[PDB]
Amino acid sequence: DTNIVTLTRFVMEQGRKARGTGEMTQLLNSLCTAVKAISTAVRKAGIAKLDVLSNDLVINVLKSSFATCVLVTEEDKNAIIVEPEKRGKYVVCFDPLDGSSNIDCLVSIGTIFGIYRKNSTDEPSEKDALQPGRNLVAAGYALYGSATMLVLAMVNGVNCFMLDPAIGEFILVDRNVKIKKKGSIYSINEGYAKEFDPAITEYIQRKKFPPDNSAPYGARYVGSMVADVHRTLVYGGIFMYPANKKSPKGKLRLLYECNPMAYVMEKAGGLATTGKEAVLDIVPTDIHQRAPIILGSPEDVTELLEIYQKHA
Amino acid sequence: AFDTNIVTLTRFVMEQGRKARGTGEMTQLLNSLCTAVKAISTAVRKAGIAKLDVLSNDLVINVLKSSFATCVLVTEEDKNAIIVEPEKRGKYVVCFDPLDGSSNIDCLVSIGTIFGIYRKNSTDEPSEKDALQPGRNLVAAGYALYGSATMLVLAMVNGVNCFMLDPAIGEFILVDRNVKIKKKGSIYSINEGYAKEFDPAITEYIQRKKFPPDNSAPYGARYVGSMVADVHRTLVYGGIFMYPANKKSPKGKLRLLYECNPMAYVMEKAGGLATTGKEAVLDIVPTDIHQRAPIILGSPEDVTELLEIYQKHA
Amino acid sequence: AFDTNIVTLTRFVMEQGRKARGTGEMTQLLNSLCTAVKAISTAVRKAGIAKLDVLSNDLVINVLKSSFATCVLVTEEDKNAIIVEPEKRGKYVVCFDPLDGSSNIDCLVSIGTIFGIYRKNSTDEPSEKDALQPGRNLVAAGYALYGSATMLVLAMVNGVNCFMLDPAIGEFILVDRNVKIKKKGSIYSINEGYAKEFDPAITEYIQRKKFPPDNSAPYGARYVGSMVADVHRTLVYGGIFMYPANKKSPKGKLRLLYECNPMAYVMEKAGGLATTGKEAVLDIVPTDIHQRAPIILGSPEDVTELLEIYQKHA
Amino acid sequence: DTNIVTLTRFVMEQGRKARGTGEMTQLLNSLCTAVKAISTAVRKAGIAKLDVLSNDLVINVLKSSFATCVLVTEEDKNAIIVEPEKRGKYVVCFDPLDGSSNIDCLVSIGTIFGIYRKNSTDEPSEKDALQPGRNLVAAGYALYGSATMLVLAMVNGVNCFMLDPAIGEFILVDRNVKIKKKGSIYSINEGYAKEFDPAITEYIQRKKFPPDNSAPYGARYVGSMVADVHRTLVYGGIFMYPANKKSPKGKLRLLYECNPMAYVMEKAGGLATTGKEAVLDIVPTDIHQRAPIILGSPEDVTELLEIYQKHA
Ligand SMILES: O=P(O)(O)OC[C@@H]1O[C@H](COP(=O)(O)O)[C@@H](O)[C@@H]1O
Ligand SMILES: O=P(O)(O)OC[C@@H]1O[C@H](COP(=O)(O)O)[C@@H](O)[C@@H]1O
Ligand SMILES: O=P(O)(O)OC[C@@H]1O[C@H](COP(=O)(O)O)[C@@H](O)[C@@H]1O
Ligand SMILES: O=P(O)(O)OC[C@@H]1O[C@H](COP(=O)(O)O)[C@@H](O)[C@@H]1O
Ligand SMILES: [Mn+2]
Ligand SMILES: [Mn+2]
Ligand SMILES: [Mn+2]
Ligand SMILES: [Mn+2]
Ligand SMILES: [Mn+2]
Ligand SMILES: [Mn+2]
Ligand SMILES: [Mn+2]
Ligand SMILES: [Mn+2]
Repeated sequence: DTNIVTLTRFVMEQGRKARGTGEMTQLLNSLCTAVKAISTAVRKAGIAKLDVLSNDLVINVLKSSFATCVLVTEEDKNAIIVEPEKRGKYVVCFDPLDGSSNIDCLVSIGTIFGIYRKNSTDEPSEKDALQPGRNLVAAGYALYGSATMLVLAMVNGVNCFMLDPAIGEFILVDRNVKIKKKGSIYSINEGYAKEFDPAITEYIQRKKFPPDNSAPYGARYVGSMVADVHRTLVYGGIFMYPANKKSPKGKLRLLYECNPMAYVMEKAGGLATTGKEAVLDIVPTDIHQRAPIILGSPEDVTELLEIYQKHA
Repeated sequence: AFDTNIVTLTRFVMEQGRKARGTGEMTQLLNSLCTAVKAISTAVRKAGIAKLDVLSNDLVINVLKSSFATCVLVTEEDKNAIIVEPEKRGKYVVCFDPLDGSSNIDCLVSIGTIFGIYRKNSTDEPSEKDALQPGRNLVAAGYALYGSATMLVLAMVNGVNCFMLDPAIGEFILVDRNVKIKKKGSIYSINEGYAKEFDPAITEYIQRKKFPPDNSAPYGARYVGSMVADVHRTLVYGGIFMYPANKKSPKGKLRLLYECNPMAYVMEKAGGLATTGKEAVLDIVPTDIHQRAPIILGSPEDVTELLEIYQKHA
Repeated sequence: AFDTNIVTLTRFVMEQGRKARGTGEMTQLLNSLCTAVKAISTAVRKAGIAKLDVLSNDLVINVLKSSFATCVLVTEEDKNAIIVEPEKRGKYVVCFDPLDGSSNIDCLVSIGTIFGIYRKNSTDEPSEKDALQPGRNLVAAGYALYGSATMLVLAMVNGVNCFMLDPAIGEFILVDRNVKIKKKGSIYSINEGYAKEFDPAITEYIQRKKFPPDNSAPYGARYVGSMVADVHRTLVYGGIFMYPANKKSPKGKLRLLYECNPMAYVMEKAGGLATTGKEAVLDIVPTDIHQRAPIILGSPEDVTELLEIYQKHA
Repeated sequence: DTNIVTLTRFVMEQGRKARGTGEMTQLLNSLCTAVKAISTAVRKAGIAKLDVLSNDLVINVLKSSFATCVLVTEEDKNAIIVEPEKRGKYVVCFDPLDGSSNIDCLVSIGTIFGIYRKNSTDEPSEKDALQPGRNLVAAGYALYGSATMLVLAMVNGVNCFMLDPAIGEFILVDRNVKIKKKGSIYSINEGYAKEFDPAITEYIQRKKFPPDNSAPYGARYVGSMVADVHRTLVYGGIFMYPANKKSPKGKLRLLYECNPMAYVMEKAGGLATTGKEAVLDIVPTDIHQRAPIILGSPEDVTELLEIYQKHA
């Protein structure tokens, strides 16, 4: 296409409006390079762990960005503090590559990231990453399925870019995404049926055997958080990974899995609650803490939230 | 890196269908399916930047004809099974669903091109009867999955071999020989939105997987909601996949001819059963090319743990 | 865009070598040359980010063997013509230069894989004698060029067809049917560094192109210095390409077997002459697989404007 | 590769040292996108003028860069003045796609560009592009052959990046390039033999029939200025497109063909003269004016330059 709106033409053009320095653009342009390379690695990761190439790749692209200063990765015990020569104003938490076990079965997998601004004056530290999700300035994920997709939610909107492999560019395809109010799909690992709390297990029922002699909801669960969330965003519906007895605090880690999706979700007009509070309003105490997550089309998540304090 | 001895699926079917002296007709039919499968992957990868199943149907048909190895073709997307013109004829009957999941592209879920192949068992002029053979008479079946990679799985009489597209040289390269499914699994895949309409045999089974009586751990639910995807996760990780019938789709949803059957063949050559619930899917005599069938496939000790339950109900 | 009726060279040679009833053996040999040609293009494109001709030699040989359509193979890079093992034999003799220009990669000049093919004309056990046939007995010759595109040119008995690699679906797609060279040209291509050692026939000709006596405009000099490149610019734009002999390379530089001959065949099927200077390159009886020959190819009215001059000197 | 040095990681990292604004990086990152897309267009421009897609593409990427303000293209009668909303400090002259007729014969073709800094205070104008080549701050070319190559010469050096099609990134492969002093190749269209001036036609002789009973030079002429120049830079030698009677002012246009190559050449230690003066020292009077060009390994160009005033 001639006037190809790249992700970069787009992030640089909205960045100009903050009367800024250019680091968001640098950040994202460098992140994009980790994403292409991981997409390429996964499109032939069967012709002859991966997590780590993907990981070392993302730290690398992001140090060199000259836009980072704290980096919180799924894979490292401690946060990574960017060397001074190369420090900048942003904080990025990220899961580099999600559902890596699911690549043997050819499950659509992805990289999820959340960017914060270091607002305080002292030496960069974990504390700076201990901000509530509400506070994020940018988030999204890159999906690796039939096509490689980058959904990017910033203050102005949630947008979708698809990588065009012919030119090695991410191109803008869906603009200012909004989720459907109510929709026909619930998504949850029904294998934990004996584990679930009553609120959920009533709701499941209400969708299979709908009291108003209606059409039941369909069941979906790819088992790769990014595929299910991206489905919930484009087609509407709900996704749940509620706490259960195998995992009372939730499974999906907060800083790099829940809070990005949550942000992307609310920015399109969905909700994401733990059933007891907004995901984005949680103040993290540990950079590796988990959360319950119910996200999706408002009326449904709501239908659930009422069932929560219809059972309170 | 850069490898002088690549196994393209052309070379590998040529070492099945040539030591067997069969003229390697098969090979040019399979080669041709690869050109089609490859173009559907490209188009899909750039999907959202450029119906797709009509055009993939037209594609598959055109390449198929030109293999000079077909006489009848059945599509999901076509009424009358296409009797190949004479000039280009050959002995095989190919059955196919060119773009399985056409809906699911929008949500970026893996989808695929399934295919079944027969050999015409008659001395005559082709007709869709030449196609109405059961699975036990399939010479080869397979499918190509458009996932985070484009993997072709091809099962002939020896067993199943996966092949994966190396997008750089554009050849399906061999990555797994003589595949055998896990014997028992830990995943049941089924659309529980239909909970209500399930026949009791199925329903007792879902509760036996969720709430094991013999105090093990509950099976993990999965369900991409794309047949290609759920079969393949079943083939490699084991697991049971069930699309039984309900009343809404009273004799099930999946067409026998080019869905339940090519899968069920791939399945059984890998040590996996495949049944309707009463009889095996590979022995039903097929009467309408678009005749539907229930199908339960996957690891033998689960298909069986469910057939007992089905037997225990009639 | 996205086209349901693609002409892959597999489909096109199958409509030359099948209406002719010849078993389409040829086709699996050509198919196999495409896997090799494709991997050499990828490796070359990423060249400077990862000998290449040894590995392309090993590649071509391996794919070749596995077509089950060869019995003798000659390489530029090998001494003894490779007599294919029995299990995998077939009737063709293939002659090749797997990576012509191995030197020139460094300077990013287009280079290519040339090939000549024969049919074994004997009732025996293969030997490099089965290879020592002249060009008039070539069943098909071609070359693939690794340029700004990867174009395969294939000339069989009907004429020449160019094919170009569509890197997305990874298939050589047909782009020019039954090619015919320009009759007269305006380009002479030759390494004038060798000015001094040129035989007088050649020298009078270079002055006739630079300084036309019959007051036209001077021919444009060209010369990539890669045989594949200069032949192809000659094939399409016309022009005369000359690597005559000098004393330094006293019976010329280009090996007959798999350089002068496959080119000269491609050339003549496109209405272009090809000679050593005395005799046509396609009728020399080949005695050593590495036997060299001068070659002048290109548009007929120029080859001729030079053969007159050669005749006028002896 | 994990720590993949992209062209952008490289231009941003040396740009930081000018204590700058970030426009060189923006400029080049946007130019790179026109180059990938033209490379892709040419690698299948036979499966079914081009100049113009290539052209409109480059203007577009470069307006949107927010780094341009005057653009001088081979293809436009007048310079292009970047709209204010989008103007920046740089001036780019470029031939978008060179030797377009040569794509039918599969000749290695390319895009050549030269970047200037607008130093004056008034409305951007042609005059700003009327600077001597000496003055350039950045130049190079992108080659489209077996591989797509981007040679980029800035104040610190001439460097070579090759596009890795697997990731859509230009990666750095040759560092701080230097040409060989003397070498074995002359390159010139010998078809103009009756046209050439004595200086040249003596030199040609001296190389074919070398007076010191030496090895003669080899002849090369791909007929696509970028392939011949890139050969002359990597392997050493000389390239000439001298003035002749069909073209007394030279053929190769100055602002966008001669002066970039010339700059790249001198930065690697070669020379480029018109036989009567340095190419880079010419002060252009018209943005479309041509030059004689002799560039290459010093001793040879010199051997020629002496023959020039051995004949003066
Ligand atoms: O290893 P990751 O990156 O944490 O990815 C696995 C995640 O963990 C979940 C697995 O939970 P289940 O037990 O419900 O399968 C998946 O849905 C998510 O993708
Ligand atoms: O429309 P297709 O190409 O037949 O593919 C969709 C199929 O139809 C099923 C959908 O059934 P549900 O009603 O359970 O979603 C999928 O599982 C299968 O892939
Ligand atoms: O080394 P190769 O693979 O034989 O290729 C080089 C060939 O050798 C010739 C070089 O001859 P010059 O001495 O005239 O350069 C080229 O024109 C041909 O392509
Ligand atoms: O059309 P462009 O971009 O100007 O490219 C053609 C150029 O013009 C020269 C042609 O000159 P000759 O007359 O010597 O072929 C080529 O060498 C150069 O690439
Ligand atoms: Mn992960
Ligand atoms: Mn994770
Ligand atoms: Mn379908
Ligand atoms: Mn179907
Ligand atoms: Mn060679
Ligand atoms: Mn050679
Ligand atoms: Mn041009
Ligand atoms: Mn030009």
